[PDB]
This record gives sequence, structure tokens and C-alpha cells, in this order.
Amino acid sequence: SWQTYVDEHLMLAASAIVGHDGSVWAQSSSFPQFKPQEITGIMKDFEEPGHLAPTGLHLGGIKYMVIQGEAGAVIRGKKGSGGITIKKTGQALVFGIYEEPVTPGQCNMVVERLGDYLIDQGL
Repeated sequence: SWQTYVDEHLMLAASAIVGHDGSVWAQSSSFPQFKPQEITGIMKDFEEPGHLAPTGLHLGGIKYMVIQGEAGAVIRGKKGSGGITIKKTGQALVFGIYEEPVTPGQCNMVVERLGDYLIDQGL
């Protein structure tokens, strides 16, 4: 099915590809439903680094503490044992959520791999 191909190719606790406009292109079975305001805040942080830091990154209501990202290209957050990685591409956002014992470096690897895939196609 569309969902198995997706899960099978975005997996990581959850992953997702969403347009800069907030539309969902693909999301894993366990990815959270989120609010547009959550996407606006992230988009502003790719523009003005450090923008989310003061309030934390929220996604599907979950609060992630912002940590060292890649200015204007990748954002990272910590939550208890796991965290999140978000990479901005020409037209989308690649989201990667990890949990113990997956490592931040492992999540980063997958989000970057997906980013390369989309940028390669002009997305």
C-alpha cells in the first residue's frame, strides 16, 4: 500500500515530508498530527536562527529543547531520551524523530539522505 511504501522508506520513530505550506506529502504511520503555527515557527527559525530557542520547538504539542543545528538548513531538538531533526529543502521539510537507543547521528543520517533525495529532484 501507499502507507507501507512510506513507512518502509521514511523509517526512526517517525518521519515525514511536508511542504513549506504545511501540506503533508508523506508521513509515517506514527507521525503526529501538528498545527500550522508549529510549521510557521519552524519556517521562521530557518530564516532567523535562534528564533525557537527561547520557547522550545513544538510539534504535535510536544516540546523539544532546541540544541545546536545547522544555521538556515537543519534544526535539532532534544526531548528526554530522544529528539528530532528537521531539514529544510527547496520546497519541503524533512522531519525525523528518534528514540533510545537510536542516536541523533543516526536520525541525522536518514533526514539528510531524504533531503538529498528531494533536493536532487528540485524539491
